[PDB]
Amino acid sequence: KVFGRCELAAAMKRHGLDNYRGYSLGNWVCAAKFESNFNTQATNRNTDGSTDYGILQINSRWWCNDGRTPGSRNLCNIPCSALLSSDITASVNCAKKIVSDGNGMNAWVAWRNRCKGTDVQAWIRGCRL
Ligand SMILES: [Cl-]
Ligand SMILES: [Cl-]
Ligand SMILES: [Cs+]
Ligand SMILES: [Cs+]
Ligand SMILES: [Cs+]
Ligand SMILES: [Cs+]
Ligand SMILES: [Cs+]
Ligand SMILES: [Cs+]
Ligand SMILES: [Cs+]
Repeated sequence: KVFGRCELAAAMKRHGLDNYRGYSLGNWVCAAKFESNFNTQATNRNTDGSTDYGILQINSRWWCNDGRTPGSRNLCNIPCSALLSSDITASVNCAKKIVSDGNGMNAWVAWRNRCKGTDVQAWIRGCRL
């Protein structure tokens, strides 16, 4: 599924991400924009053999099982395919664990490089939420 911006903002809010760990909704929407372009089906191979999955590009070394990532811990206890679903619940539940891992949203390099410090409220501007 390719979400619209406000549609994804609403779905994220519906799943408890607004201000989760202190990160406002616009931070999450911004991260999803630059990780996946709002496409739940996005997958991208990393240099190290792991793969990133879904709206928030969650990896298979630490967080989900894809069966092909040596050393996989599967800390979200889910198949990586579950992170490609139209229903963002699994991606949200796992993201909540990731952002609680110690470094906040810096876990997403694209958030650090493209969202952090910016006017992230712009991502929710105009949205009926
Ligand atoms: Cl915001
Ligand atoms: Cl933090
Ligand atoms: Cs909070
Ligand atoms: Cs990647
Ligand atoms: Cs990525
Ligand atoms: Cs990690
Ligand atoms: Cs596990
Ligand atoms: Cs940790
Ligand atoms: Cs960490």
